[PDB]
Amino acid sequence: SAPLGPFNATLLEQLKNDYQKGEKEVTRYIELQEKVAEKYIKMTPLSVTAKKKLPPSKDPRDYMTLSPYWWPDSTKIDGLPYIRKDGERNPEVYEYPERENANRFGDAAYCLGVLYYITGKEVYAKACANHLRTWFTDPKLGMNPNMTYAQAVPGMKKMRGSGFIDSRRFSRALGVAKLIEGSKSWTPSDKKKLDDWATAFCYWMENSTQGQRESHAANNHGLWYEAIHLMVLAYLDRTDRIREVAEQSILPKMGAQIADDGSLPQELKRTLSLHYSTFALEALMEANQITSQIGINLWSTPASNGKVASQAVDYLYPFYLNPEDWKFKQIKPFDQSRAAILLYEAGTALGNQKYVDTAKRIGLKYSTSDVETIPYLVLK
Amino acid sequence: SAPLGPFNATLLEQLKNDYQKGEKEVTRYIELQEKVAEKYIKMTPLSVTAKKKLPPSKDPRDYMTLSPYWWPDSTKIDGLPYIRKDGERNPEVYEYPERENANRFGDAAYCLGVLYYITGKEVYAKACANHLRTWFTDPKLGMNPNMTYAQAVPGMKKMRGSGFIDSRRFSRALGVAKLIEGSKSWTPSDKKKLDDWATAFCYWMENSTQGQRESHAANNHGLWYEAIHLMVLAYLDRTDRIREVAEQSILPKMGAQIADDGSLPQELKRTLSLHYSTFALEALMEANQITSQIGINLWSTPASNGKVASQAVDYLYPFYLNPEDWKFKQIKPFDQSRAAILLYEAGTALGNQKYVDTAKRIGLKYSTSDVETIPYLVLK
Ligand SMILES: O=C(O)C1=C[C@H](O)[C@H](O)[C@H](O[C@H]2[C@H](O)[C@H](O)[C@H](O[C@H]3[C@H](O)[C@H](O)[C@H](O)O[C@@H]3C(=O)O)O[C@@H]2C(=O)O)O1
Ligand SMILES: O=C(O)C1=C[C@H](O)[C@H](O)[C@H](O[C@H]2[C@H](O)[C@H](O)[C@H](O[C@H]3[C@H](O)[C@H](O)[C@H](O)O[C@@H]3C(=O)O)O[C@@H]2C(=O)O)O1
Repeated sequence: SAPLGPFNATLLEQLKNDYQKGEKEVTRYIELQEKVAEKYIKMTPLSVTAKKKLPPSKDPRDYMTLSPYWWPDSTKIDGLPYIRKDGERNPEVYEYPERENANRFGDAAYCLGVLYYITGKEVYAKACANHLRTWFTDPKLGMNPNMTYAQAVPGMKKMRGSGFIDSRRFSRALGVAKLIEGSKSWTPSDKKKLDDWATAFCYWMENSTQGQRESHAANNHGLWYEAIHLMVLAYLDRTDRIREVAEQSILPKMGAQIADDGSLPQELKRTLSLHYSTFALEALMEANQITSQIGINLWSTPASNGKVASQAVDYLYPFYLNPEDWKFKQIKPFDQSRAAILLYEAGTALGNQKYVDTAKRIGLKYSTSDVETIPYLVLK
Repeated sequence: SAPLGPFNATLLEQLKNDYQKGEKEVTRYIELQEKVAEKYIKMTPLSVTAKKKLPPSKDPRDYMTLSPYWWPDSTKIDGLPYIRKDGERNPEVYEYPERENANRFGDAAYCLGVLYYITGKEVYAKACANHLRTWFTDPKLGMNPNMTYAQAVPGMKKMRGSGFIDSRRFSRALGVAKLIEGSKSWTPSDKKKLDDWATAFCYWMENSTQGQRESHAANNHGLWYEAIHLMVLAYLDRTDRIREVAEQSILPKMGAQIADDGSLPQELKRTLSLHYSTFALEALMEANQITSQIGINLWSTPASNGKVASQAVDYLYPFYLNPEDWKFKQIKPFDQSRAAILLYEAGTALGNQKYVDTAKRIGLKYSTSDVETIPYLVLK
């Protein structure tokens, strides 16, 4: 049985079982994934300290990014304070190296850790561990366990927790570290350091004002906060807290954010409303991968008002079939393929075979290098 | 009379004459522009050599960018060859510093040169000259006079001239250097070096295979090629060639690109078809700013085939009133404010009061720091 973590454990256990039996289709698929993963064996580990412009703490180990929809105001001599254009990414975001480097690290650690679980090859644990040590626990290169300066905004006077949603890029890699435990390359000292980092990160996100505020956000930020929260708690093996989070935070959030007709009105007021409805359900999808490993199905368990997450999928399904029929603001085209994994996840959790069939009809490319698609041979 | 250059010379002369007469409205506007321009006096001059990853020539003085719509192919192990997603800008473009640095230099040099022309204050010529020297003529920091590696694409086997369109961000700055001739800071030796650079760049764009190809492009690339061409030719005082380019290349190109209803079919097949319809006419607008300084009006002069550029403005005008009425693919919102200067330019050249009225109704923000709007107090 697969360790508790941020992945479809059923699909991952099935892939490993078939790989070890020498099942030909799976063996070839994993051999393709190994050719994809070679670049991560070669990759120099990234660090949040690889920036020149320091955060207000003067600590290069503090994560800092620009909130993506905030732009300099041309009518101000210094451009300050920045103003918001919902749905229009300011290219200035690429001036903060950790926005993309956290994504590159997360991909590399996720791919390598999953390949170690499937194949048992030490080379993948050794390379996974190298990325994990440098990003997380190194006393010089490792990130401080906080998101204080995530999605900062020039000129903004108030503190926000909005940037915490950036954590999902590296909290998935934190969770996969559970998969390399027991390797030779991941020592007891490595585990204790990362256990301590994860405990300090969990403390920060539960007790800092920014973490508290993000825990109560009325939209997909609150849903993603608990997805991240569950990844951290599952890394730390706190299964009682996972039950408590789902019952006391995730379910009440669903019950409030799903309307009677199954729409998500907080996402409907965005300029990318079909993307943000989908993104809210992707948060529930990642939360569910974890809750369902301990017996809780987030797709069909009702809130106290009887609302269920499947209602939100039902509402969106015809627009996954035909995005052009979407009737709310969507100022960039919607990528239909983001529905494939989502409809598969929800479909199998609900026994809804129309959803699974559509997940496969949409599908994913067999040879794609997108690391989140590794477990989904079933869609390829 | 203002020196020949890439600006509305009528508006620039009017601003200078009013400023010298102490007219209050103009004097206040220019004092705002002087506050805006302060950042450029302090800003450290940029150079194309400020890059890490070198181009295939191994020369940091070669300009190099990535063609913006080309992306790694995730179904290939190394992502190669890149594939095209029209209208979707790959954020990898920001890994090539001269993409945005050419923009920043172009803004800095344009603003300072225009302010030296209006105010006569030497401090603007001194700073303008500092930017010009470093970007263009410096024997270590100045760019080589070519665009061989502009908008290169990883894995593409053929040479393209498509990246030449990048030149417009610095060819306007080249044009404005004429405005600081006669200042104390811009010496005869300075002018001589920039004359030689511009002569070599003109040779490259006219005789290189890439320049030849871009000069033959049947869409807005061909229009921008000649607008840049006219800027280089005007800087070099080749008024006889300006006339020849207008009559033998620009007007025939414009006439071949306009369909019977005034639409631009080459731009209509783009995913950003309202933007590229406008971008094609913006090339003609900047070309006309120069030709009309020697008596050639590109908006009203018919081509050989009876087509005239006013017909294309006429087709687009209702969609400038209501961009939501646009019936062709436009996968990002169209910025209506780009119609302001365009309709003013075309309206004034055509004596079309309806166009000028809408230009002022749409308007530009009085306090904006966008350097391209400096001559347009009339719209603010
Ligand atoms: O929705 C997301 O997951 C998301 C991801 C991006 O990285 C940003 O974090 C972005 O955050 C949004 C946030 O979700 C809200 O829509 C918020 O809206 C508020 C505005 O910022 C203004 O303050 C407005 O007056 O009120 C809004 C509100 O509270 O509804 O904006 C942020 C943002 O763009 O920073 O979305
Ligand atoms: O239109 C522009 O000014 C423009 C600016 C961008 O920076 C790019 O240079 C982009 O160039 C376009 C170009 O205008 C054409 O649309 C071209 O189309 C060709 C495609 O690249 C393929 O080769 C296709 O098979 O044929 C197309 C054709 O010839 O119409 O694409 C480039 C580009 O995106 O590289 O536009």
